[PDB]
Amino acid sequence: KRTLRRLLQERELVEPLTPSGEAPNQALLRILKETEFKKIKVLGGTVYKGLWIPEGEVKIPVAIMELKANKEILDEAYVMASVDNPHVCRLLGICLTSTVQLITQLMPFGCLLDYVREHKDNIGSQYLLNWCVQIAKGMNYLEDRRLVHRDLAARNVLVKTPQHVKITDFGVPIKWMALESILHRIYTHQSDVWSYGVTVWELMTFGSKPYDGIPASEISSILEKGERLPQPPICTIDVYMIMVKCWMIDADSRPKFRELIIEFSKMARDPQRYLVIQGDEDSNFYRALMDVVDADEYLI
Amino acid sequence: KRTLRRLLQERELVEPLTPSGEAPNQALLRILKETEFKKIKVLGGTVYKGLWIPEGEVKIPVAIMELKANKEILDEAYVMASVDNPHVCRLLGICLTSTVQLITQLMPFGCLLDYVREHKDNIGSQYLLNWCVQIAKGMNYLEDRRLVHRDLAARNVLVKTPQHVKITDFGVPIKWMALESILHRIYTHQSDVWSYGVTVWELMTFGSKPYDGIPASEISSILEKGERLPQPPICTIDVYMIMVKCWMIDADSRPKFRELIIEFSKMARDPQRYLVIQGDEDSNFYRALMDVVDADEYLI
Repeated sequence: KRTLRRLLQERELVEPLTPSGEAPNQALLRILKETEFKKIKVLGGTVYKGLWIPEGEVKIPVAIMELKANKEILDEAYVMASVDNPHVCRLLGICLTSTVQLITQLMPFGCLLDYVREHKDNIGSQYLLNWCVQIAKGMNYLEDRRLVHRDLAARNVLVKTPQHVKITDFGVPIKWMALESILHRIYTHQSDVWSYGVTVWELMTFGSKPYDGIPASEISSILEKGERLPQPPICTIDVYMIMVKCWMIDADSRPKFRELIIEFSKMARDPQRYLVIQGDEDSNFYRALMDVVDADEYLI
Repeated sequence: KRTLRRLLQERELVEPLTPSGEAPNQALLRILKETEFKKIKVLGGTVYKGLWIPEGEVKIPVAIMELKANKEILDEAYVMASVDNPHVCRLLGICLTSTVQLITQLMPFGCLLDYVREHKDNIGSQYLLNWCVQIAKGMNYLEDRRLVHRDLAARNVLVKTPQHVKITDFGVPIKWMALESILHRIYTHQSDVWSYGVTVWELMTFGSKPYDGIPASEISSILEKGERLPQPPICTIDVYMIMVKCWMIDADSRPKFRELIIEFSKMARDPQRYLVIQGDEDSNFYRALMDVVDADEYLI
């Protein structure tokens, strides 16, 4: 049967087996034909707001990134398709035209920042607190996959429905950056916590601009002298205390996303105790385009 | 609409509501830039006497506590900002420099102990008795929030104006301690009453030192054999009787702050009957620095 000599020969035919027991990545990469989607507005190669429209079957909010250095575009695609979290946006598909194109989902109700500005007077404490939980949960999932977002902000969270938000794909914003990021270009999950802190502030102020009319060049110094974004009028000191902690100069002084989840959860369990909003007791983007069906809800 | 299945799903999006009806803590935590205040003298990480000086708008007496173990500094800040009483000092703000800094108010006329020494011959019974009411009222407020001061003393009361005093922030003094505190390190509101008793004595003696030149090591025994601080010459036995009661060995024998308020109130209503002072019928600290405007009076 199998002599030692024959066994060597087949080493040329069968690679030696060394099972890692690592989990197979079964993420789906859908290829989409160009005709199936239309571009409507330009958002930024370049990025278009557009709809995806499968032949026969529904119009789906998509962002289309049209950008050789194709190892780059395909590798980004790989990680973008791989994320599976209810609060993180997933790659829809790609289009392999001469200029390869990335298709990511956009939510029917737009970016959260626009949403709080429009719905300023009609947003109760429950909605705000639960959004923070969800944002932490998405960031925490990213921590677990060892992905640093590097640009978490209210404009980068999208409204799937009023009670569901998702962090939009990562593809320099001084006023959201950690001090170490500004000074030494260091980016870590703890630098992301600082950014989460700022974004929470944006929500609580209903879309105020951070550090308004202060030059970017000055932000670094203001931070070192210990000024931080001010307490929002609706925020009990309990809530505000969490924001502040996220802006400690020492990255390890800041809380972790797993901690933040627990903290904001407890608050969402009793929202009127932690946020005081007077009278507490669709959107412009939604009316722009508009079926206008979100991708998650269309597929799987 | 909302099936039971959908309702479960959203439990992942909306935390279950369980309203406590507890009062939201709306205390303000102000962040201050380092440039805005200067340190002048060292009082004690370390503590500096200094002024706070807002850009544009006033120079405010502040103590600056410059002290990782930042969960500690921030938690103390939380409770310090939360107190709202006319006779208890409140946190001014913090500064989030790499070494986090606490800023608490200091009164324009300094500590009460220095005040009675300087103004020894010009302090009538009215002033002394009303100060005691105010000290009880502050301690009583602390009782209500379930905060044990642990170091109430004349040096720890500050003169806002001659008719207004405030207990300075809590941030071992054997000669002011209760017997149980010395023996077993037990601290309670009733241990604070003993300390109030001693501090009242300091005022009535115009700043005499308690147990003078007796070793601390001996104080415990002297107490058990039933010696206590002597009757001050200006004190009727009525006043002195209250001090003595505060030094009962059994903590529950001692009066309560709510009782003390009533008692000293009655005396302040007729001061010449309870304190005999002959001729009854600014400061050094105030002249040190020196607008020199107290914080309460600057803000809200």
